[PDB]
Amino acid sequence: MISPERLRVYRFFASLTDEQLKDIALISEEKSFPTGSVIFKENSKADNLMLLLEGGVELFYSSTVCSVVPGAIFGVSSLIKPYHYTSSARATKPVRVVDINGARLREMSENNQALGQVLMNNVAAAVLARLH
Amino acid sequence: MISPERLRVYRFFASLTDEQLKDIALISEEKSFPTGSVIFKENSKADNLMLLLEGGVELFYSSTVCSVVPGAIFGVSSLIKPYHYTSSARATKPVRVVDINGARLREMSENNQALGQVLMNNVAAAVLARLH
Repeated sequence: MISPERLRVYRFFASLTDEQLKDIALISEEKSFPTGSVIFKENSKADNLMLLLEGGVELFYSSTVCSVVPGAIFGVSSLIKPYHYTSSARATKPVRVVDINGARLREMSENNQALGQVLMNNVAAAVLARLH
Repeated sequence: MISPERLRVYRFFASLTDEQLKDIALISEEKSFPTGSVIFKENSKADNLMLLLEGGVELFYSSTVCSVVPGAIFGVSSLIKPYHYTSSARATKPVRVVDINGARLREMSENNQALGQVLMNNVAAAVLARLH
């Protein structure tokens, strides 16, 4: 699915080495969700990190927490202990995402200090940017 | 200043080992700021990570971005590349903080993979919690 020079245009991925992008692409898949679908649920194991390519996502409690627009990541608890979603996510328009295997990212972060450092930095930057 | 069993009651520090807390205490100092003081400025090198002990802080552009209450951290770009404050901070009431040397945290993060991992996780969790 994921043809990873395309990933570089997005902030979260723009700083990664070529090998790192190929590696992340291998564990990623393009996915679509229809308007109103619940993409993931609060309290579930965070096994998917997503990059929004098209459409709109609301992070909410089943009160809205946050609205996501294309180019931004969500499912960030896939890389933040204790790795359970702190909110649910739903599509507010037809949605396409890059769906990244969070269990794999966690392994790779543990075994590859360099990738672990950049991923955590970038997650932190992404969540910081939600209030800007 | 910082008598570091006291640090454990706060979320950011509660998970650290005893050695890690002693180490962070060594590079920390209790500081006070009066109402209306600008604690740090947008675009400055992020050389101070702060834990709010008492009072109130507004993160703003010179529009408000975020309000901080006791028990929460701010100055998070001290650990997020490229390490420049993304907003200014001002006291909205009389403020006391734990002021942590960000340059030292960065060194320690680089030289001690274990501390680096926990600090980045905890920074990410802290910024995530701002929308909850």
